[PDB]
Amino acid sequence: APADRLKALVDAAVQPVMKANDIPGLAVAISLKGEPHYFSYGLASKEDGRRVTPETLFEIGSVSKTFTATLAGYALAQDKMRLDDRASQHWPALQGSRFDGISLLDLATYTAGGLPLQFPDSVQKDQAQIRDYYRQWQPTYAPGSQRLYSNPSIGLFGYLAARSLGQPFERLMEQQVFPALGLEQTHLDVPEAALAQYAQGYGKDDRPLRVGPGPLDAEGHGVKTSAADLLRFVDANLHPERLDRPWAQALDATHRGYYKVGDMTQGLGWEAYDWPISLKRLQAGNSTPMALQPHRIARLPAPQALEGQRLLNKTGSTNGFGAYVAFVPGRDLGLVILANRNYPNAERVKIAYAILSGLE
Ligand SMILES: *[B]([O])([O])[C]([C]N1[C]=C(C([O])=O)N=N1)[N]C(=O)[C]C1=[C][C]=[C]S1
Repeated sequence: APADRLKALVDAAVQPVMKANDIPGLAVAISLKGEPHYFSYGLASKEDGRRVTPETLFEIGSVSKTFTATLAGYALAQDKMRLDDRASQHWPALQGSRFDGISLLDLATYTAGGLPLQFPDSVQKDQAQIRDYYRQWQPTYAPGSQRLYSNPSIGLFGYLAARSLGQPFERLMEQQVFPALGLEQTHLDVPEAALAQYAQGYGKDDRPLRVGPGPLDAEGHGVKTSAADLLRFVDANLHPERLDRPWAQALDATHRGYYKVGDMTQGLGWEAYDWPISLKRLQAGNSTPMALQPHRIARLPAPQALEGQRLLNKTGSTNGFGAYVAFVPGRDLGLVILANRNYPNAERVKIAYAILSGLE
């Protein structure tokens, strides 16, 4: 039976990796030719024995950047900003700073000139500290030349997209983006009524961890969602034409590549590969050196449509959680893997590759 074959494929991909990485709980959701399939493993909380289900809420860390990119896509569709706008055109506090010379595209795609992975520890979640951090920041190298994966970079992109729409980022996401995408189990700030669904995270020590407040955390890494809601967002990405037209345009804006580093083409949020490609190459594109070191970009002469024979993906983590999303536009195939351990990207990609190769 096809259902027995699917469950055997997903079990064989997931179970050894959960054992090898001591993952307490893991949710898979698959979209295959317009039908969803769910597989749930292990414990949302080791302490209280709550099992993972497709409704369990996980922190998805940097997968949040695809939601940030979608809000920016909506600002672009509404003609409220353009990617070649200078960042200081959207925040007067930045006028006179080096953000006079940095584009929204540079911020979105991590090419502003060396904004670091994280805000420094000296910058708390405080509007004045964030403002002052950007006012004083000076590039290490020319804007537009080198990719250095960065929360302050795409965080400021999201913040400025929200300013272009005249409302706070968190409010726009809750009141406009999540409803437009049909997401009722997706949160920046989990309601008290929903906490029973919120999995516990387990740190590299095996200590308990849900994410603490940080500067521009909503824009960079703040989403909590279920495997079922995150697959609804994958299905929106696979079929933008099913949404009302402004939101279809917003999703299309996240499917445009601006430059290549190795095998990876960088979009807004999404990172793309040719498909098929080897597992080792997909792991290398999602490697620690790709995330932590600067890489010279190969700029495309015009944006490339991220569609057809391609895999679009994003990794995301917090101290206690590890998420991965991948989809293949030309095959109507999508995958979500949510776990309550920050386990290596390479292992997330190994599960995903086994499943996507077996769906074929
Ligand atoms: B994201 O998920 O890419 C982003 C950056 N990041 C850091 C790590 C890591 O150290 O393993 N993984 N991803 N996520 C965040 O900045 C949120 C946090 C990462 C660890 C604690 S908070």
